[PDB]
This record gives sequence, C-alpha cells and structure tokens, in this order.
Amino acid sequence: DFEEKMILIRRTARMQAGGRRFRFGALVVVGDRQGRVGLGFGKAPEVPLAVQKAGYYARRNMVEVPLQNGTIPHEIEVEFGASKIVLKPAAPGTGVIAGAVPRAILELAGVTDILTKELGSRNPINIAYATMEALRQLRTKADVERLRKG
RNA sequence: UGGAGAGUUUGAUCCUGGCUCAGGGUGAACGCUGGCGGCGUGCCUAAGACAUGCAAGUCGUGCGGGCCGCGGGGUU
Ligand SMILES: [K+]
Ligand SMILES: [K+]
Ligand SMILES: [Mg+2]
Ligand SMILES: [Mg+2]
Ligand SMILES: [Mg+2]
Ligand SMILES: [Mg+2]
Ligand SMILES: [Mg+2]
Ligand SMILES: [Mg+2]
Ligand SMILES: [Mg+2]
Ligand SMILES: [Mg+2]
Ligand SMILES: [Mg+2]
Ligand SMILES: [Mg+2]
Ligand SMILES: [Mg+2]
Ligand SMILES: [Mg+2]
Ligand SMILES: [Mg+2]
Ligand SMILES: [Mg+2]
Ligand SMILES: [Mg+2]
Ligand SMILES: [Mg+2]
Repeated sequence: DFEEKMILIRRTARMQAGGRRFRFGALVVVGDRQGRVGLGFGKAPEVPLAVQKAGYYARRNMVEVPLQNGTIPHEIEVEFGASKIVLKPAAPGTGVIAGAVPRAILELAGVTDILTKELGSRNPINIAYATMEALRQLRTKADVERLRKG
C-alpha cells in the first residue's frame, strides 16, 4: 500500500565525561506513487529504531502532489535555509533527472519525468525539506481559478 | 524535447569556502597489448638549415634562321 525508502543514515555524537556517545539519524520517504508523499527524520540510539521512527514521522507528515501526466504543473524555486531547489516540468519520455534526495522524493510521489537542480547548499536534509515545501507550494489551474473567483 | 551530484575543515552540526572526482572533447603523445576492412586524418616545436629528382609552360595556323639528313630542279 505504501512504499518506503530511506534517503541517508548518519551517526551523530555527543560528548560525555569518559567518551563520545552516538545517536543515529535517518531520513525516510514514503509514497504511494499516486500523488501523496511523506518525509520523516527519526533519531534513535540504534539504526533500525531510527528507520522505523522516521517512517512513522513520514507517514504523519503527508503532502498531496497535483500531478499532470506524470509531471509537475509549473516550475518552482524554493529556498530552504541556504539550500535551493529548482523544479521544472518535462515532457514524457524524459525521466526523473535529479539528485538522489529529490529523485527519491519525486519518484515516491508518482513523478516520471521532471527536471530539477539543487543550488546553494547541497545538504540532503535541507534539500529534502526544500523539495517537500516545493511540492507543498504546487497549484493547479483549477486551484488558481478557485482563488480568483471573487 | 531541456538542467543529477559526490568526497573533504568538526567529537558531532549548520554555513561560508577552496580543492578533488564522476562527463564530453583532442592535429595528441607515452605504457602494456595488437587480427581485418572502409572513410577520414597525420611537424602543434626551429617562419631552423637543406643533398637529389619532379613541381610552368605552350603556340611552325605570327617570323627569319643554325646544325644534321633526304628528294627534285638551272648545268655536258
Ligand atoms: K525563504
Ligand atoms: K561528514
Ligand atoms: Mg494540492
Ligand atoms: Mg541565503
Ligand atoms: Mg557552497
Ligand atoms: Mg564543496
Ligand atoms: Mg575549525
Ligand atoms: Mg576528524
Ligand atoms: Mg566545538
Ligand atoms: Mg577528463
Ligand atoms: Mg575524459
Ligand atoms: Mg609492439
Ligand atoms: Mg587509410
Ligand atoms: Mg593520406
Ligand atoms: Mg594545436
Ligand atoms: Mg610551423
Ligand atoms: Mg641536293
Ligand atoms: Mg639547255
């Protein structure tokens, strides 16, 4: 019902008297490839617990993507922190052209052909959040005319 | 009908930031190796110095001859 794929897994460390103590953080995307995505970042003392927790958080934070023939309706440009994401629709037969993080996010959303570009900071966390906010800032012609009814 | 990023400053993080790599290209060279064909291509340096051969001539339907040779005439 729901497909799940992790973006990256890292091991952070705090300092305590006697040595460093580790804590694992993991990004997880979940999607049905129908137009719904979810992104979660889980932290746990061990890796599998962190992956499961990131999956829970990703299912809790969902985004409805307005797909139009497997591509995006209009080009977007999002600044999350110092990271920038540039999304642009593409004609079918092109394929998802993106870095690992946006490729995974958009593929789990049900996108087949799109042109992206990461700018500024390449940080996978900020890039993931920028792509999520980009998909959250998408509008359709129906929504546009819905706003301009008056 | 058109756009992918990654490694690296820290105990860990975010940012700035340089360096490096994956791509394509070449009148290329070098190493190891090396079977055939087609089409291209081949002094990027000393515009340094050059043996040798060839590479710019042709018209007797513009003109008079030289040399060598043959034939026929004016003459016993
Ligand atoms: K902003
Ligand atoms: K690191
Ligand atoms: Mg929507
Ligand atoms: Mg900025
Ligand atoms: Mg930068
Ligand atoms: Mg860098
Ligand atoms: Mg320092
Ligand atoms: Mg270190
Ligand atoms: Mg410190
Ligand atoms: Mg190269
Ligand atoms: Mg190369
Ligand atoms: Mg040989
Ligand atoms: Mg040949
Ligand atoms: Mg030749
Ligand atoms: Mg040259
Ligand atoms: Mg020369
Ligand atoms: Mg005679
Ligand atoms: Mg007589």
